Amino acid sequence: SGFRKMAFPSGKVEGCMVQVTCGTTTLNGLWLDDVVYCPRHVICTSEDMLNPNYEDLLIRKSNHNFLVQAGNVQLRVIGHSMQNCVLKLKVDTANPKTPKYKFVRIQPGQTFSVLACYNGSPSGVYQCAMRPNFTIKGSFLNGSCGSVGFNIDYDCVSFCYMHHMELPTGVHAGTDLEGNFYGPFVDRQTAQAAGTDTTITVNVLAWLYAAVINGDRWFLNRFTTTLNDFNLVAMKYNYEPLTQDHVDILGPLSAQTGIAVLDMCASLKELLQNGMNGRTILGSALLEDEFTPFDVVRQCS
Amino acid sequence: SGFRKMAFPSGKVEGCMVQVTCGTTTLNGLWLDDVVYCPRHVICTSEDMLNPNYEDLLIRKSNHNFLVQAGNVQLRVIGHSMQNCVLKLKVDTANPKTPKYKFVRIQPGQTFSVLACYNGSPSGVYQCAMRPNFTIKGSFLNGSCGSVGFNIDYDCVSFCYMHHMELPTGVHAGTDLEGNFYGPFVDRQTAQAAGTDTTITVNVLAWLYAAVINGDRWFLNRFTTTLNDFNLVAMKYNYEPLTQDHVDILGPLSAQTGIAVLDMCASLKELLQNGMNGRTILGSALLEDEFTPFDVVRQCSGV
Ligand SMILES: CCCOc1cc(Cl)cc(-c2cc(-c3c[nH]c(=O)[nH]c3=O)cn(-c3cccnc3)c2=O)c1
Repeated sequence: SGFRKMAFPSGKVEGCMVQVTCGTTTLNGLWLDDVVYCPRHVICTSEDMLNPNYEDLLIRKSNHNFLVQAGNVQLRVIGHSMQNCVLKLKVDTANPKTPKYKFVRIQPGQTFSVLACYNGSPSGVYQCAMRPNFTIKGSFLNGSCGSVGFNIDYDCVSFCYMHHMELPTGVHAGTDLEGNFYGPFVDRQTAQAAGTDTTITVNVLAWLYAAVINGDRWFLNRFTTTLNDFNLVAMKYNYEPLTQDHVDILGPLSAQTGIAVLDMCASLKELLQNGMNGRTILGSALLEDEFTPFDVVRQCS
Repeated sequence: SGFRKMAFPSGKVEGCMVQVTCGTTTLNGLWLDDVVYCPRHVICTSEDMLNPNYEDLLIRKSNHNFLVQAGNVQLRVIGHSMQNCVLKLKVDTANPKTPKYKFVRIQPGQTFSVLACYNGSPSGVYQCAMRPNFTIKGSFLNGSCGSVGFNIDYDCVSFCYMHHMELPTGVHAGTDLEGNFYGPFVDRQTAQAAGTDTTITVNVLAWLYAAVINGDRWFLNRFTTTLNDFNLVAMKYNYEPLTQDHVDILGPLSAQTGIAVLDMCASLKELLQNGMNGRTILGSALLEDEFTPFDVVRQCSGV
C-alpha cells in the first residue's frame, strides 16, 4: 500500500556522469562506451549566447580544448562531432560502468527519472513527466545542464532526456539523446516562452485507478459518459483530449478494479465540477497527472 | 529554479542489497562488510508470526538454514545472531561494494531516502519523513521487508531505516539498523495502530520559505506573532510545538528572504484557519510538511 512519485534506482546512471569543461563553461556529460554526450552550448561564450553558429564554433576547437573529468580521472578527447543540439566527444577509454542502454524519444505524458547533477556529481533523483507543452517541471540550478532523464524497465537504461535550459516561467527544456529538442525550443538566449500547458488526462485517470486499487472509492459515482461528452467537458478545464488509444491503454486497470473506463471518466467529470470538499486522494488535494498507466501498474502490483 | 521532492542518488546502496531466504520466506538483506542485516521475522512461519518466540526460533536454526543470494552468487553464512529486531548473518566474503557508512537513528521530522527492493533487487527510490507518530508514508508491497532508508553526507552513507511492516492504515513501520523499532510497534502479526499523527511545523515553515525563494509570495503579510500565541493555534490544529531550536534552524531562510519566522508563523497562522480550498503553494493544495530546512537549503543551493 501507499503511492509515491517513485524514481528508478539511479546507480546505473551515476556511473556514467562526467564533467565537461570548455573555457569558463562547465556542465555535465554522459559517458557511454567511448563517447561523452553533452549539450553543445558548452562551446559558447558570453557574446555567443543570442545567435551562436555552432558549426563555426566547433570547427575552431581542438580536442585538447575539451577537459573531461570522470571523478579524478581526466578523459582524453580524441575526436568530436555534433548531432543536432548534442555534442559527441570521442574519448580514449570506454566507460567500464556502461550499462545496457538505448536512446528513446518520448511522447508528452510519459514520465522518467531525472538524475540532477552538478560538476559531474549526482545530487538527487526525482520523477518528471514530459508536459503537453514539451517542458518538464524539474528542480535545476545553474550547472545542471547535461543532467539526463531515463527509465529502467527491466535492466536496460532508456535515456530519453538531456537538460539544456530553464525558461522564464521556471520550467525546463531539453533534448533527446539524439540532440533533438522536445518542443519548439532552440539552444540560444533569444526570448522563448513555453506554450500554455494542459493537464494529462489519461494520467489523471490512471492515478484515480491507483486510488481505487489502494482502497479508496469515495469519488466514484453512478454515472457514465460518452467519450465525446467527456472531452467536451474536460477541455473546459484545460485537460488534454482523451483518445480511444488512451481508453485502450487503461483497459488493464479497468479490468483489475472492475470500473469501466468511461465510468471513471464520469468520476473525473464530477471531481472537476466539485473539487475534493476537504478530502484527499492518495494524499493529494489536487488531481495528479504525472503518473502514467504504466507507472501505476509498476508500483501497485 | 523549481522545487521537487528529491531522493539521494541510490547507487552506493544498490550494491549492498541481497536476497535472504528462510524456508518459504524471502525478503531483502543489507550486505555490509561481511555481515547481512535483515528483519528477524524472516525466521518465522505463518503460524509463528501470530506469537513468535524469536530466541527459541533462532536457537532452532543453523547457518545452513539461511540462503543468501547476491545477484546470481550464493553467499555462505558462517554465523548468525540477533540484535533486537534485526538478524545479523555473518558471511564468508566481505562485500567489495561496501560504501563508507555508519548506522544512525533519526528523529521524527527528519527525512531520508528509501530504496524499495524486491527479491534483493532495487525497484524504486523516494524520499520519506519520519512522522511524529513514528510511521512513514512509503510505497511498499509484499516482499519489500528489509528495504532500507538512508541519507548521504559527502561519500558516507548513514543508514537509518529498515522496513518491517505495513500497518492496517497503509502506513509503514520499521527499525533502525540496530534493530530498535521507531514507534510503539512490535514485529508480530497482530492488531496495531499508530497514534494520531501531527504535522511537522518546522518543515511546513521550511516549505513556505522554499515557496518564497521560488516566487510564491501571496501568503506573506505584515504581521508577526510569538511562540506562545502560535503554539496555542498549533495545538488546536494538531501541529507540533515550535521550539526555539526550530526558529534557530530556520535562521538562514529568514535572512535570505526578509520574512521572520514569527512573521512566517503569522503567515502560517493565517493559513491554518482560512486555508486553501483549492488555491496552491508550490503546486500543492495542502501544507506540505516532509521537507526539512536542510532539504530546502541543500536543494536550493545545488549540493
Ligand atoms: C530561453 C532562455 C534561456 O536560454 C538559455 C539558452 C541556453 Cl543555449 C542555455 C541556457 C542555460 C545555460 C546554463 C549554463 C551556462 N553555463 C554553464 O557553465 N553552465 C550552465 O549550466 C544553465 N542553464 C540553467 C540554469 C538553471 C537551471 N537549468 C539550466 C541554462 O538555462 C539558457
